[PDB]
Amino acid sequence: SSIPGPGYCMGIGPLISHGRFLWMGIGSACNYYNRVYGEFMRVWISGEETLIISKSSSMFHIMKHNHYSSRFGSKLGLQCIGMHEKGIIFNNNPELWKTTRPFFMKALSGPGLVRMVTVCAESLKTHLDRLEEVTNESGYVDVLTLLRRVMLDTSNTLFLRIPLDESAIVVKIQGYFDAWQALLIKPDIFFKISWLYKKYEKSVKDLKDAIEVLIAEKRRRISTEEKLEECMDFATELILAEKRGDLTRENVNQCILEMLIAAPDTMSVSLFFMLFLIAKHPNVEEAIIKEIQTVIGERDIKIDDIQKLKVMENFIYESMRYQPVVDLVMRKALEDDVIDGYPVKKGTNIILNIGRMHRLEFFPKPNEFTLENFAKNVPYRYFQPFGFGPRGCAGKYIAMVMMKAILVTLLRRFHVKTLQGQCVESIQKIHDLSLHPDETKNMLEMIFTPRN
Ligand code: HEM
Ligand SMILES: C[C@]12CCC(=O)C=C1CC[C@@H]1[C@@H]2CC[C@]2(C)C(=O)CC[C@@H]12
Repeated sequence: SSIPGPGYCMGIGPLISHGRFLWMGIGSACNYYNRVYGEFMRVWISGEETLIISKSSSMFHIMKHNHYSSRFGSKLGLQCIGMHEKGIIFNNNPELWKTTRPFFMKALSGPGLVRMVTVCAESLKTHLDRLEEVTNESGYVDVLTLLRRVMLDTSNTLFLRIPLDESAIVVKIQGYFDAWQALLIKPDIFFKISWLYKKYEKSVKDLKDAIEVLIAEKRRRISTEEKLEECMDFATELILAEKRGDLTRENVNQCILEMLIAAPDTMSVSLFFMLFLIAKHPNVEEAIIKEIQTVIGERDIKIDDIQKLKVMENFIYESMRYQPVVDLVMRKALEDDVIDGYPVKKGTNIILNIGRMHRLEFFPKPNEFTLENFAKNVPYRYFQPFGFGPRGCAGKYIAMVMMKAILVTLLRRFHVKTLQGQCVESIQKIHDLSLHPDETKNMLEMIFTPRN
């Protein structure tokens, strides 16, 4: 088969598509192009031919194989934010990615994943006793900020554990994400004219500088430590590899940065959407509270509990299915291949539109929010909210643990009301790199009223 998608009008086809991405935002552009042309189609971002694909088979093929274990984006943009061949998230150097990832993978599983369940709970508790920091005169909680703060505190105390300005760093993290999102697929042209990106350049510097203070402190503590054997966090593992020959300081410093931002960027917005769903679906809220009573009572949440929380698990999966945050995944072809029908040369970019695929493929009632969609054990080849394979989400296991931990410990204690008729559907969303609330609008607050 030849490849569907708009005409290559001898060099105008690329400019409209890229412009459309820049104009619409990556997510809505992908959805537009999949709705117009096929669920497997071609488009251009800068030069590079870039496939936008929603077919479950292609998704599976692509994520399954090692020769798609790269992403893509502006080299000038990635350099600007420090992800060019440095971290893991947008580190597209295969060998350098290959050696860095294992650090992330160790820290996000085994004993750290077990520690996480109580670290996550204790963090939320402490922030729920300080609700004055987040609540209005009219009782409106800034949930986004609350969640971002506990997610940061959580990440810090598990992976780095240096004291920090929670409030300031959360703002800086948002600044960094905005920049990352802004520059990821900007054309080279953009980067010449400098009163168009210094804005972003400074947001990056602010976060990078703030984190350099913390890693500096962390460096001192490691050098003057007695029991080096006993207390081995992520940041330390990295720093010790730098002290062997294995890693660059620059690379370490980005990995630490990338681990701290991860949860605040994605969990906060995911749980935000999950709370608006619980607010407007009392049928499900009871099922969850019932389950929590059966399973936990008023014992502290414990690792053994999380497997048992089956209803909440389905709620999480359906929330992510129905109203995602990470609705699309950027990959790159490292070797030539035939993919379903069509041929894909190496260097071809790929945007897997997993958000669309979860409304087209396996599910009984795809366009409404119901736990009926997860009544029958869903095969992992029809529902990848995290991705899988050699470059799937490194947080995928611990993320589910963390989301259960915070939902339990919040709902345990509080009923959650949304303002007005507001719901996930009526919230106005930006749909660019991720899918998140447009925070220049308002009515995004909630009300926490107790229980018993
Ligand atoms: C609701 C929460 C989350 C969702 C939905 C999510 C989703 C994803 C997805 C779809 C990817 C792309 C994987 C692929 O290309 O196949 C990804 C990558 C990644 N996620 Fe997450 N994630 C979440 C939370 C987290 C957390 C909490 C962490 C770390 C603490 C994390 C760390 C990462 C990293 C490091 C990668 C890059 C892996 C690589 O490129 O090698 N994620 N995530
Ligand atoms: C989950 C994630 C990482 C941790 C973080 O801090 C923020 C995000 C949101 C954007 C995700 C990204 C991982 C890679 C993703 C899936 C892509 O290939 C396109 C969008 C992007």
